[PDB]
Amino acid sequence: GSSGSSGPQIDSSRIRSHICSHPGCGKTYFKSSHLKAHTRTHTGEKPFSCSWKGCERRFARSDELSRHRRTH
Ligand SMILES: [Zn+2]
Ligand SMILES: [Zn+2]
Repeated sequence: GSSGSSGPQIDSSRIRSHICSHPGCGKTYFKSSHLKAHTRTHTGEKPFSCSWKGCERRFARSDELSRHRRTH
């Protein structure tokens, strides 16, 4: 038997050495450091967090944050 795990075809031509250890992810980065910053999204509930004066509102997706930090 077999299944369809193809997924999205969204990608950008760029240099990427440090490969993500986590399986399936399939995400590599050039900046040896980037990786470290990436894993963050894997560990924990939400990597991004507003942390404003009196907001205390976090988010999982990036765009979500930026879109939320617009009304502030
Ligand atoms: Zn990953
Ligand atoms: Zn906020």
